[PDB]
Amino acid sequence: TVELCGRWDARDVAGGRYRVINNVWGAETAQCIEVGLETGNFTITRADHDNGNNVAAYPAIYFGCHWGACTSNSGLPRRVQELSDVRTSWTLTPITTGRWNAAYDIWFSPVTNSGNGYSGGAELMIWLNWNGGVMPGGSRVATVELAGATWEVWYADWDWNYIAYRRTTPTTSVSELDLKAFIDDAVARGYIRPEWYLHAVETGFELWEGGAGLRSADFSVTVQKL
Repeated sequence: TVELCGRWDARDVAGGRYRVINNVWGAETAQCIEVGLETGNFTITRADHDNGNNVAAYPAIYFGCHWGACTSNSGLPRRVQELSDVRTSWTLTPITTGRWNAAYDIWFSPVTNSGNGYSGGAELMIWLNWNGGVMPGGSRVATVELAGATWEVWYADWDWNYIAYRRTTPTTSVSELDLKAFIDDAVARGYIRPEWYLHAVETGFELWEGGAGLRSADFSVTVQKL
């Protein structure tokens, strides 16, 4: 394993299929993650965050293209209308202190270049676990049954459309979760357009305060085109 403490530190893992990023994008407080290079599994070993109501960091593992940095042979970006199946697995280890969530962050945009971000596109989050009273951005607009569970749907109209599906009860693992079910729901609500591109599928922990001890493991993403 290797411990990464740099603000924008990263490592390609699993033969280049995925990439792990320390990603302390919202603060200057220290954070380190210890990463297994073959699997991408990681534990947050240090997290000095105490950021109030703003997210301090999002250590994560991803498949696809994150702000122009793409993993090896992901097949992304690809238009939503050209996707037939999108599945993912993940196992998280929660802690009982701090303010954080365990959530997928999935990015879409109308164009193929993601170097300047996803303005005019959408951010689709799937919250599986959390602690400390944190809540998604925007407002709760519905509660829906999807992919075997029930989820609150939160929406915010920002620079990009923010959509967060928050499980009604927390969980610590998913196996071959049908991400297309969530994409289809967001398309039906008008939050994502079929002509937009899916750029990246990421999962990790948004941290507001603390976070040391959280562990990410068993990550996998597969995408099948029509």
